[PDB]
Amino acid sequence: GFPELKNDTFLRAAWGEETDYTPVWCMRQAGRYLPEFRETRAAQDFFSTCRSPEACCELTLQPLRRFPLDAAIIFSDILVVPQALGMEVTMVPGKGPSFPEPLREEQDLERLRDPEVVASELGYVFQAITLTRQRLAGRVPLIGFAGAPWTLMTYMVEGGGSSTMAQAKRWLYQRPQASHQLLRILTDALVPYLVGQVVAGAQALQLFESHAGHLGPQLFNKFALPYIRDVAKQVKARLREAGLAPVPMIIFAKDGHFALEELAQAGYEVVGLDWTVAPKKARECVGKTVTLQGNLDPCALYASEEEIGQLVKQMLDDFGPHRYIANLGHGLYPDMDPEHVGAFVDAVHKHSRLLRQ
Amino acid sequence: GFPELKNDTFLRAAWGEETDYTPVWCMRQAGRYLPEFRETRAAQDFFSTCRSPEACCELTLQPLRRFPLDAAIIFSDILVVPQALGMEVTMVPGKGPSFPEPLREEQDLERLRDPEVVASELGYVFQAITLTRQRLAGRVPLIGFAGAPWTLMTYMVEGGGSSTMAQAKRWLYQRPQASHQLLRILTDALVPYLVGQVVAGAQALQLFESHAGHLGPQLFNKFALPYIRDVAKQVKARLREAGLAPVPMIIFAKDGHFALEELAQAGYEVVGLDWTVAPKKARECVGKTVTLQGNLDPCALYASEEEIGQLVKQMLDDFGPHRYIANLGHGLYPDMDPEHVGAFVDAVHKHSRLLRQ
Repeated sequence: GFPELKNDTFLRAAWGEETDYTPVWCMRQAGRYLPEFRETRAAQDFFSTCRSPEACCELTLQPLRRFPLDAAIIFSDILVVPQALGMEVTMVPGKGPSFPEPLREEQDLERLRDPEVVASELGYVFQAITLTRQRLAGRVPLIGFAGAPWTLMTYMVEGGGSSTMAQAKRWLYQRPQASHQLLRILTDALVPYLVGQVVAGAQALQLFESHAGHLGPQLFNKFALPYIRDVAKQVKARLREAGLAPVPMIIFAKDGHFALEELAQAGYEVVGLDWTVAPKKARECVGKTVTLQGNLDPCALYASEEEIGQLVKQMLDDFGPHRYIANLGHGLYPDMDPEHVGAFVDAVHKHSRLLRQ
Repeated sequence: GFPELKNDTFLRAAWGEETDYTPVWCMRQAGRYLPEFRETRAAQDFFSTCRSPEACCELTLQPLRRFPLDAAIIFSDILVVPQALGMEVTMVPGKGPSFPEPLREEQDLERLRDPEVVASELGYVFQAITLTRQRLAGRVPLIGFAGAPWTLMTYMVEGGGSSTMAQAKRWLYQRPQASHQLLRILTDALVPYLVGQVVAGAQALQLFESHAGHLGPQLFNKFALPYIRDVAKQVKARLREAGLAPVPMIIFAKDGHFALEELAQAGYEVVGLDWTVAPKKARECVGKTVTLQGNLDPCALYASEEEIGQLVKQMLDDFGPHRYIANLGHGLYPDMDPEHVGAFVDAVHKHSRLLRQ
């Protein structure tokens, strides 16, 4: 019941197919760097914005009116999941996200909802997705998303961001069983949520393991990787059983250089990269099968439009014209210039075509 | 004029020689995890502690009374250099280091001292070094240290820590010339400071590029690597001209997985590693010449003493018995248990001997 997709370059690249140019989108393309985003967000408090389908739809569409991006990503927040699990969150503008009552001991898991009921608590996200898919009218694909189990665990235990994740890693080392219990609750809530996002209209899904870097290989393979593999396996299985077509799935492990090899075998069509991994080395690590996404340093956007063009040209030369979706190595920062974001988008389109003809 | 060194295992490993066991030390071994450190530090404000030779000497010796560490590192702070350069710093316990008036525009470089006069401003550090070298009475080598140019630049421009280094990276992209000017001022101040540390008694030097990870390969090679190479070249040159023996130099680029290959050719005897780089991959990157230092996840110390022993055994199996100095992948955290630090030290000694016999 949705408009037929007109530009599917993003999906074709995600599946590994040859395309006429490299598709490009930007993490946080709906963000504070756009004045219109700030104005729309000023209408209510953060989570009240996430709960209004029209407001999410509007924020999602704003970057598309400025730039010819090849995908839209639904406006929402990864913290909606721990909130639907029963945790109270606050988004204080100066600080960032906060859980005044973080999980600290094993007994604290008792206050969480059964993960099976989370998707019903997240109906507002499904509404925003259906609405935006209708309003996009098939212009480009709509990407749905959620935080990965370990990363969500970090927010729940730390109560917000952290430079070391010492409290959450302390849980991995001192409370391994409780840790697995929590990661499994998170996985069991994420699967039906992600499946519901596709049922509502999402055409691709991205799992954000933004806090992967704090773990080295060993802890990552024990506590992050199994759940990352499970999410993809179970989402595809449920979509099949429901009669729907699976969608391409992207795993983004920020600062996860050490896990690229396992990630390329984790059941995701696309492996997203941060800007610290040289494209050619990433290609060696992942192989010739998966599609890579990324990975320009977001701060490169502070350089002139002309320099941005050169940096993009070099990035595309390293990735090559196959199995690649362009994006930054992390989300856009609040003080970046919309014109520089436009320069980024245009350079990818221009240089990827030159690189094929 | 100093006591002859009794245990030189650390220096022999640093130079790449075979030793009977693997020497081990810990970044922040003089730190808040020790109750005696907190008590000694409570006597005065942070920088007043750094300025008292006896207080620095005492803090340096405290961990050695608890554990048979193979090296001592002088108690000081990397921020003493920008302070001697003319910047006002404050060490507020709740927050951390702070420069209320950070460098933000190019003209702000005019308030800094000529780097040639910095070493005279840092005479108190030379005094603490001479004093501790005397009091150690040759028990183990004394390591001197400083922050690397890029990392010091980050504190000067950001005014403290940051999860993105967006202001400092904005300087790299928008003010490249001013950036090089500042990095060169920092290099020109670090060289005579590090040379003075050895003249005062330091037997090894470690340069802490703690904020390397925010840069990817390209920016790192343009702005961090040249100055890192220059520091080692010029320090060795000045020591030679002065009639002194150069000392082994360690370059520690935290989150610098992408630069290991260049770092191994940067003129340092030892390349320190964070815990995210698997030891075997680090060995492939650096080659068979340089000594590696590291790299246990500091949070591993939250595990039981018995688990710490196994994790250490595995770490040593990966590094192998040659060209290796054991250490954590970053400094000890304030809430770690001194007994677990002892367990770490003992496991390295025990397992490295088993691995040779």
